[PDB]
Amino acid sequence: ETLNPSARIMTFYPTMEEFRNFSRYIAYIESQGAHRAGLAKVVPPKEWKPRASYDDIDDLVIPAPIQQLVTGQSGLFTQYNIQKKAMTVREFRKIANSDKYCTPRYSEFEELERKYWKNLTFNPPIYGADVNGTLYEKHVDEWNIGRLRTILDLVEGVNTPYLYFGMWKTSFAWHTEDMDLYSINYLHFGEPKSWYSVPPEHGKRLERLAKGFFPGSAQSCEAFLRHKMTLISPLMLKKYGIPFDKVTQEAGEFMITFPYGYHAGFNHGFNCAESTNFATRRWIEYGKQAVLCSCRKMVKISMDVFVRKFQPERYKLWKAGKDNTVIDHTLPTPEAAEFL
Ligand SMILES: [Zn+2]
Ligand SMILES: [Zn+2]
Repeated sequence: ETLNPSARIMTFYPTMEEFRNFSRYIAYIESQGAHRAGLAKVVPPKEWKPRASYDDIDDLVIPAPIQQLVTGQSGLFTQYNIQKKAMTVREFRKIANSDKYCTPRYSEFEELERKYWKNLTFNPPIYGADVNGTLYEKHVDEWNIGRLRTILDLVEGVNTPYLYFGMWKTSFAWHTEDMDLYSINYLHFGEPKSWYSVPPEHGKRLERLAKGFFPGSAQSCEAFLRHKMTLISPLMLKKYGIPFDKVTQEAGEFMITFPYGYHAGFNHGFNCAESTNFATRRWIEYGKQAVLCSCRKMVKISMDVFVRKFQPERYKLWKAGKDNTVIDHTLPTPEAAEFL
């Protein structure tokens, strides 16, 4: 409650010594209340690089590029995907940097943000999303998205790294992570990626708003936002009193999403991001209480293993369906104890 009361997006600058232990740093940023915003930025030490050069990836295959068709008006939009045939990074880059798809000329972000919400339904861009793989070198032990060594490893999908090749106007709709997990996003290179976040304590208010605007979608599926098709502009969130914050992620910076932190955003132009999910001991309760997509046959993790290992006291009580536990969104992870 006292740590980060404003629930604003916090930016962190760890030293090389702070940065070497990933799981410890997550506990540290939570003791600082970063989780309250639902999104945090981590700028790594200048000496740190996950790869020496991004020169040898032209022939990397993007198995399923998606053309994003957006329909909507007055801040409310639905994004439909059209899967295209496999393309390489070289071909994707040519299309991203071409006169048809390149970033418009602008001065400040506010102008580019305006151009985004004004033009998101025109000239459908291509998103080189959900590419199985990593751009990290094998010797990189610090913050390796391919091997974070968190408690989520107990599961083995959701623990594997994904690549996202963006172009101007490519977007990610309002959503929380699968099983309401944490996510790590590293911007390898290229143009920025802008982000919007709703604090987890206000997450239910966003759902409430989304249900009112898409009632057909709300009846068919209780967790329709997990379809990742719903785009709601910041001006629409302001109109209906939803608290949110924005941040721009530049190349070489990490973004951390927290359990039940709703986020959306867009790519400024040609770029590449690496993403995976992870957990801490705080996530277990969110996983047990997560409202999952019913209509699609989706990412569902059996919580038994986590409850039997970290909550043995509550395991039989939870298996009977008696655990009436109410999640406190403001509370940091138990691992943060050393920083308090
Ligand atoms: Zn996400
Ligand atoms: Zn569904």
